Amino acid sequence: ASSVNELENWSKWMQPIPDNIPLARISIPGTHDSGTFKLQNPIKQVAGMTQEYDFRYQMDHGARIFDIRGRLTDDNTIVLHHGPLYLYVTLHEFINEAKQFLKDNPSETIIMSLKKEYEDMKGAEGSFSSTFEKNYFVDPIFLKTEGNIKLGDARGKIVLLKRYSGSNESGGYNNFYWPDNETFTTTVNQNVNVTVQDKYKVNYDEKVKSIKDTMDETMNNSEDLNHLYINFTSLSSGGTAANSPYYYASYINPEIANDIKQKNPTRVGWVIQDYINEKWSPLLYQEVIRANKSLI
Amino acid sequence: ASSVNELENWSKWMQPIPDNIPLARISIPGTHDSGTFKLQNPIKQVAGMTQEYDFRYQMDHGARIFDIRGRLTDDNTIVLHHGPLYLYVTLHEFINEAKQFLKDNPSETIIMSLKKEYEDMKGAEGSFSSTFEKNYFVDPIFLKTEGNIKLGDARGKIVLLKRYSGSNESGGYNNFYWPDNETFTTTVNQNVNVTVQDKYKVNYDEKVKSIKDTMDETMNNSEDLNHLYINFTSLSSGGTAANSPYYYASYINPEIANDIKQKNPTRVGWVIQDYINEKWSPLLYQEVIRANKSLI
Repeated sequence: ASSVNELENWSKWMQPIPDNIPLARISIPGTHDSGTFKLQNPIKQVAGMTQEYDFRYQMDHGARIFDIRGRLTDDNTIVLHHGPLYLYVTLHEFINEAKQFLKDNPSETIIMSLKKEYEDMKGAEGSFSSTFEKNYFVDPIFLKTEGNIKLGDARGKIVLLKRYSGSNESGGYNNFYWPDNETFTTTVNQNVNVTVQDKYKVNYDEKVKSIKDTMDETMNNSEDLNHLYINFTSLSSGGTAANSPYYYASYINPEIANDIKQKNPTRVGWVIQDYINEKWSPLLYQEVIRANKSLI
Repeated sequence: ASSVNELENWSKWMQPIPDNIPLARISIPGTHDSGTFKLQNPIKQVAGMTQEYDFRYQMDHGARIFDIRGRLTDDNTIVLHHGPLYLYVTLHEFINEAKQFLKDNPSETIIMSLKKEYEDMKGAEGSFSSTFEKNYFVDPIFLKTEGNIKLGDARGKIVLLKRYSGSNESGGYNNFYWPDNETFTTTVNQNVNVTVQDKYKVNYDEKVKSIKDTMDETMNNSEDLNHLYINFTSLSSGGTAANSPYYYASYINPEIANDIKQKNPTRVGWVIQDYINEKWSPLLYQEVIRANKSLI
């Protein structure tokens, strides 16, 4: 477990990385609106979908960060949504997929971002936060320690990245200030600061520039292990009249993947993208994983 | 006009083809809903568009067939539409672009399919057909002869492919039976039979199969100079909610282009596609043009 060649095994690429390395330092691929794969097929006539394949496909391709959007039902469960629409995927469904993947590849960790996507259904016993933490988070698969989480402690576990308020249970990355459609910097834990580029609805040119600017900042601070960088390459300029996410991703994915490959960086951050598949070249998630050669 | 190498010049690829060859026999690339390029950029937030670039770009990339959809205005002019949507492009605009292209590349011909896209605006002097023929068609740039039109008579002219009824002037291809969302066969003139694959809203798998079936048939009737084959690779399956033409084209264009390249046929027909650009490999229109190597 000490060969850069091991990074080529997309199901176990975190294996060769030293356990003392903070997850924040690792360049990690992620999927934006991860659970939208069941309604993505154009025949479904549903807009806003961002993935063609399921969670296991995403994980087997190298993704370790998942952007989960949930809604509390009146049955005390959390289901996945995209705005007001139910995605026909549940939170338990995602967790089970992550569990199996971790069982098959115990060298890896799964980072789960959880955000309240839609108002709770009327008649729900508790709140979104209380229901999640009490019925889901309590599961031992979820790492309950915090700080600048190290890969060593995360292996075989799901590390929560809170994007919901009202948390009362310790574990993962605390919820932090997340302004809308901006590139911002704030604090996360006592020993972790973060910079996020999440301009999800700006024009194409400003988006590519923003992705590159944030990657530049990431590289210029490559060995600052206490600074977290999250870079969303996903874009949806417009409302719904135009299901533009795929169009933009078809250009952005290859462009950014190529930019990374050409710069041969030592760190690119946590790159969250739309449409993980094998259609474009180079493959963004693969180039992101390869940027970890410096850590081997 | 002696080397197949000349087919590589997208702006003058018809130059090396013998003048006696009927246009129907030539394998010709075309663009579906050609004039939707001004509203295609996602920033315009308009669904259903099919081309990213203007007419000259399309022509400079090898397209010689243009799918023009017009509507008669109260000012007695014909403007381009997509259903009830104004495309901000006029018929005169297209004609002038074709005129300049033909002036710069006199070896080529431009085939203009013209369809009445939306009911006339109340208050118009005459009808769509009468207005078109009186204010546009009378121009000498439009070839006025018929029959199984030969490339020789078409060079330097615009050849009309009527998709509207009521025509009262000679020239180009006569309007013919065009059923909705089907693969059909009929007659244009007493000198030309026609087979058209235009299943614009069928599942993806049936679409690809239909394209290939019609293409195989074309190959099997490669020497039938009296049979015209029009094959639309464009697909928009799904309500307006899911602006999927680009999604489908991103898969279909490369898939069909590869199919042609591997089969190296002697004829593939008039292949009308969505999104002519330089993004995919192989390039469909390019392979369609190269299928004329045996005619040289």
